[PDB]
Amino acid sequence: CLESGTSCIPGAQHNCCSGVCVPIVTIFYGVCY
Repeated sequence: CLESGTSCIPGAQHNCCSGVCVPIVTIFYGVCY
């Protein structure tokens, strides 16, 4: 899983450990919470 601070794509497969993807740039690019 993508750990806290690892980048994810909101709306896409955000395999974050918390599952939470925080949109940083926009809802198109973010980081795992």
